[PDB]
Amino acid sequence: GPYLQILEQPKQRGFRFRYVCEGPSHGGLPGASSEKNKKSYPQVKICNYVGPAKVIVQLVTNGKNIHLHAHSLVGKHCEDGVCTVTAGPKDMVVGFANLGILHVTKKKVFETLEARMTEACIRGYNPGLLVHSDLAYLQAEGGGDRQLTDREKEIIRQAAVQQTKEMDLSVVRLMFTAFLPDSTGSFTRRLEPVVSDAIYDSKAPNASNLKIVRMDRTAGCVTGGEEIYLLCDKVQKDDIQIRFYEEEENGGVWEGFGDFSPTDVHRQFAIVFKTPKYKDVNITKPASVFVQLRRKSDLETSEPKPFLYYPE
Amino acid sequence: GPYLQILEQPKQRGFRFRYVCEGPSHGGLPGASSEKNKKSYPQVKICNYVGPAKVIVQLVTNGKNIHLHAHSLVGKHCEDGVCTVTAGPKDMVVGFANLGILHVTKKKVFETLEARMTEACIRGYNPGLLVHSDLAYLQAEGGGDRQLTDREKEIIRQAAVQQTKEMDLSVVRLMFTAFLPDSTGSFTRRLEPVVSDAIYDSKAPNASNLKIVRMDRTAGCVTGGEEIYLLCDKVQKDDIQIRFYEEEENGGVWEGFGDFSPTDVHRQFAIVFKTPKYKDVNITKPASVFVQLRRKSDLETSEPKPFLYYPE
DNA sequence: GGGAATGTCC
DNA sequence: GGACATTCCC
DNA sequence: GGGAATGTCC
DNA sequence: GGACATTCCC
Repeated sequence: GPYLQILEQPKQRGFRFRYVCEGPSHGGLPGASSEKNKKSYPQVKICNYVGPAKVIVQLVTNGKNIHLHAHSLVGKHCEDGVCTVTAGPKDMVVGFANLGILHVTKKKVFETLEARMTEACIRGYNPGLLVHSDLAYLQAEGGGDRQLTDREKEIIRQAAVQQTKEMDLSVVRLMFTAFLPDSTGSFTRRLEPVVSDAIYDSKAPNASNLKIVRMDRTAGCVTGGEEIYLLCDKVQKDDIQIRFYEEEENGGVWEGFGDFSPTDVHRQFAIVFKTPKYKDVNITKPASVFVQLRRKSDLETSEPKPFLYYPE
Repeated sequence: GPYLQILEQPKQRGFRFRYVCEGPSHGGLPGASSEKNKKSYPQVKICNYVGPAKVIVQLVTNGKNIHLHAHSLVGKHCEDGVCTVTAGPKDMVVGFANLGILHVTKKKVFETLEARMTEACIRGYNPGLLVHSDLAYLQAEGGGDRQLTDREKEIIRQAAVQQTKEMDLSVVRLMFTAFLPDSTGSFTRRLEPVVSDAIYDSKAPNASNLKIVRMDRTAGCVTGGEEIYLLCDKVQKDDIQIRFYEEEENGGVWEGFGDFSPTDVHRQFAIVFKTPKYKDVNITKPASVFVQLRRKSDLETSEPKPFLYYPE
């Protein structure tokens, strides 16, 4: 039958979440294949159906139990953290440019989360699959402002207080639910939602852009063991490592690692390390390698900086 | 006439203000003579009176006025940010062990300040000195029964807005107010309040003690102009200099300055600078000097480090 | 984006 | 007490 | 918020 | 030695 697919995933990394105090106008969420010269944005497509329809986007959590997220989508076609776009009559590909992710503060998570649940229990933005599987009246179609019961209050409150402690504010996922026209019911044919790849906040320490601001020494002996002070952007003492490497024309690249313990990482912004030994202790002319920061957890690197090895 | 006297003042520096999240048991405010083994506490005494008396302690601002402070007092006999002790009926000296200072969130200064300034006008806590000079309705002592008008509550609001904007969350002062029994039996006779010395939050960036953690080069030539990388603790870029001092004959401390712009302060934790030229460039023996961090604002220093000036 | 003040956690 | 994550500000 | 380190009673 | 404050110090 008819279904909804993700044509272009959102870019997992390199985008920064913004707080309410940071305002908007900090750029739109880019697509997985976006570039500076040719910009690209997340895109879905309605399959096995043509004609008018609507697609709603909303942030969900990242764990196994897909739950609502306290952050919000902001920008064009965005209200109350939910982005709604009408799918064209001819073109079924729905793009989402100028999208923004509003980073809600830790304090405001619970009240924001409990609000989203009470909104989805009335609007019908997938009530059971997100709030809790205990709410019975997953029936939606609208029903107007609907109604509230003093049992649903307890259910919503407990779901919110539970999902608050289970929520990571550094990673969100887009969820696209498509709605097709009904028997003059405007739009209420709920297609199964499609969760996108996890989006990681650029401001998070384990996802920020690695960079080597400067280095104490740019040349050292092949025997290694040379103490160097490296000034860098924010790193995590237990997660960072310093890699020298050279790309051999043979095919296999050589890599060594500067030696340091988490104690040598000074206040997340500098590293004192001893250099490794070059693979050729008995070299004739100086060899030219590069050095870079690398995160153990996800192997992200930094712009390499040159380095020279000398004979004895 | 009976008065109140501060026997031992609170130690002005070294004590760190704590937030609610940091919990209790992070130490009480030590007296000025307390030490690592002999631990004293802030203590006062009601002179020219003997009998049951009630002493209260509040936090007040350090500015050109004595306004109520948004921070709170916590610990034994502390409730609602106010400390209350009962001295007597024979001993009129009373100390305050386990008396910590709770740092209020910036986002809760106004509502806290306004709530306390309104309580000061209802019972006449010198509202012309603690709240606003316009509210000079000193209904002190036997007050407690006054409903504020719609104009006085607006003076309280504007004072709360203004004092919030000018409140220094890094310095507080203890105010001790003594109460003696009246003709009935309960404590009503309010003696002169006494303001203590100013307590300075050690955690403030404008008062955190400087420290040189590491240096890449422990020596340098006398000609100066050598690039040295220095790892330090949290310092402010526009308010830091590196001083090489030599204590020679009859004092005469030779001072050289490390050359660096504020942009060379790497993220408040590192300085890349150039050594100055030594006093006598023509020496022939390594001349031991010391190097330290100096805060151009108040000229406080760190623990110095040795640094040898070798000739050529 | 880059940087720091502010609040949190150990 | 030391170190860091979080939030704010430019 | 962990470790250590006392000082209780048991 | 165990439980249980109580404190001190990162």
